[PDB]
Amino acid sequence: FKPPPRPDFGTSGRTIKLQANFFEMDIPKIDIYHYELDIKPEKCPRRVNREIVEHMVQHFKTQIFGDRKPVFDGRKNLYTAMPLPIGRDKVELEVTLPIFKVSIKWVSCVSLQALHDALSGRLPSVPFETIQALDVVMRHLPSMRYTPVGRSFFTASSNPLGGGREVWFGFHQSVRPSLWKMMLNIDVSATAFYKAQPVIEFVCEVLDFKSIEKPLTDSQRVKFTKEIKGLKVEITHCKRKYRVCNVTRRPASHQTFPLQQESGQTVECTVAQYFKDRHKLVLRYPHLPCLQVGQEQKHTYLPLEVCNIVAGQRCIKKLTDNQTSTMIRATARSAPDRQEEISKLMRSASFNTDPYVREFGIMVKDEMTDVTGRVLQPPSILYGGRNKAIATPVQGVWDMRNKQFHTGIEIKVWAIACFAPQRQCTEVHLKSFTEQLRKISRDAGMPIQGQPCFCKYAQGADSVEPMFRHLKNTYAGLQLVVVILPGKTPVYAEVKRVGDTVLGMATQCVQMKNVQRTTPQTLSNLCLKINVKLGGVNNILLPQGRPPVFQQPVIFLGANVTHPPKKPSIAAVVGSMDAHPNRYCATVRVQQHRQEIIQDLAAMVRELLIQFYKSTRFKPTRIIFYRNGVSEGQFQQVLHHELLAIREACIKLEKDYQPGITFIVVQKRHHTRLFCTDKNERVGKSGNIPAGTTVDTKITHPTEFDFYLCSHAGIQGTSRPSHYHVLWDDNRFSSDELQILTYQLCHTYVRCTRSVSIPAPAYYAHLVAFRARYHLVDKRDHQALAKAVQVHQDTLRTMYFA
RNA sequence: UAUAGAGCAU
Repeated sequence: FKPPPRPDFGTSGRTIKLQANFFEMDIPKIDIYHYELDIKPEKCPRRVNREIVEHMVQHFKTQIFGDRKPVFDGRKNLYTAMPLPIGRDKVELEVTLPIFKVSIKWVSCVSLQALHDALSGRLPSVPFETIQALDVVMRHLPSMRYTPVGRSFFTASSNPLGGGREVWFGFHQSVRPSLWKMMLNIDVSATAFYKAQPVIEFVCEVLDFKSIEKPLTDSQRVKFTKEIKGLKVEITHCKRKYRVCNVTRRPASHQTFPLQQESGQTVECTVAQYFKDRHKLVLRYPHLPCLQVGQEQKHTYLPLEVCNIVAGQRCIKKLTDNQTSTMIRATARSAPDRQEEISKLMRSASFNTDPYVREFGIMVKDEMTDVTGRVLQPPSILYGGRNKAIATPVQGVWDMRNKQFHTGIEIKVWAIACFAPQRQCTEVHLKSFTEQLRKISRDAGMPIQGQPCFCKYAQGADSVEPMFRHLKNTYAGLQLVVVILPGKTPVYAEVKRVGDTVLGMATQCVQMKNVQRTTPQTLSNLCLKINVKLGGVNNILLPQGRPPVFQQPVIFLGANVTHPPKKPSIAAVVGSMDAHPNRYCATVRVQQHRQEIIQDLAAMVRELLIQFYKSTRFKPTRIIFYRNGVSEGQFQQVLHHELLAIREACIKLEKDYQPGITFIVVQKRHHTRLFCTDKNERVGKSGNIPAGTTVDTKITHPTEFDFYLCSHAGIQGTSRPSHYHVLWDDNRFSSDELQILTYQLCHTYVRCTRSVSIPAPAYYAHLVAFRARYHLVDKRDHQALAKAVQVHQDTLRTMYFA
């Protein structure tokens, strides 16, 4: 269960000069002394812990600390570059700030030399405790100077998004090990916050009011409840922060709570009356509801006009479609621009003048690390038809002009369901849309032979299922049902649910805007999905020139767990069903809320292996498992439970079936940025690195098998190079063969003629989980939730998720 | 239609 070492360094590809947002750290050889803080009371905010620790350092600078500048991680860990005048014995002391008891005890020394030795690769594993200590040193001053959020820092600059939310600009910071060097990783980040403002103004923005002008309808009140629930408020009629648990149904003039009088008897008092008697405040908006704060037992109700949303709360609830576009537009930066913003950050951070960094004798190089990348050459894409045409990706893109599908599918009986009113979508429109899909159809090797046999408009999600039940029975061999949607509507969720999991009909929805104004590229892309949904093969990797792994039966898997913002989490595993590889079967499960480990993985892998054996007649000798987005924190847990589950599936099939397992974690959510050193290598308006750029040196793991591969062309903003970490490899891949293999798999994604940012199986796993969300639509029996996700027997064999 | 892109613990 220990990750394998790096087997070698790749040599394939054209060398390219690069810079990464990794800055070398010169670490002294000293020992760090580690002290544990016990602060009473506990579970104060990390900030107050810092202020408590802050004042303590000056008082006992005379007695305890002196001229040393200790660093504090909040919570309970304090570090010094110099041992404190404290015997191993504990010291209990008192800190008062506008009363806290604090006990200091030595815990350990951190040997920076041991880190030096582990970076040489000599030690088997880098000491995690030394890396933690360095991280606390580097972010001590930023933590005091800004509002920390995860490993990022933010501050006050308006960048509105509407609905009460703002986008804040900050930066990410983390210390990371590489070969022979510790690195500081710095990046610009931007996240959504709630604007600090009176709650009265919050309801306006959440409910679109011009101004506060009576009562809330059930509609308005339940919407405002979702927006504010969980957010923290501060009191103004007295500075006192509460958490909003709920928004009362009754208005402040009629909401009551039990109040104990001078005598022992308790009475019901309205919130409005109480604020008249106890605070001499006549509520200005008595018709608006209250906020229920604190424990349910106390009946703590706060009128809206007395609370502010507390400044600094990071928005985690999902953003509306418009807010998302405004944040994306406002945060996208071209690769060259991002490099400059990082350079500015390093200048203003001025780490080499941070007194805490200098206290510990640390220096940070101000230039980005130079790394040589290798641009891998892309695969050739083999198409079908009489030409047998071979596309060659250029800058991560190709097209399908003068080429047709490898295995095109005759569409002899299909038809159109229009859910947009015919004033919007007219009969002339449908045929004006159908006539051009025909041309792009037959051109592309998938010929829609004739007209749409049935063409009936309608509205209503209840209309969805009956219409479909009508069509499957009456039209023999009805292959495809095209559906037309008028903007966002729950009909979409019902169309997939019915077709995917009920009747088992190939479904293809098209926005109403795209039928009226037709693009050949949009039509062509529309055929990519249609053909696959009907069982076709759009194209295959050029058989020759595939990596040697294809000499023996191999199955490729992609695993993914998507979580809700308690709603259940969704696990998805897809598996290749041929040697191309192009066709994938899907398995999906619902599991506990927010659990990263795929609980039912063993049964899912077993199902996929059986399907592979039925489709090919071969038992895979090798299992290549692409696992999406598990942080390093959970490598050991995820690997332990999921690597054993994979083996369990093979042994459960056949006592002595033991194919080689390669376990690879795939990570887009990191802060590694790569920039071309030479301007001639920039691709596009965004100026990113070329598709195929691979880095496995200089900024990678000191001993383990990991590499960055930017398989895609950067279109908007700065590219995210995908990171791949081999946690297990029975098959002893060379660095070259695994990188090339991973790159070629990024060219087998059927939705577009472009190399995508992750391999098709990992991308399909994301789609299969994503589609299961719409399957779960309602209008919570866990046996019934597993039922709403299980797909029809007709569809499951085919890639319905495309 | 789709890739990419900011983020996604009283």
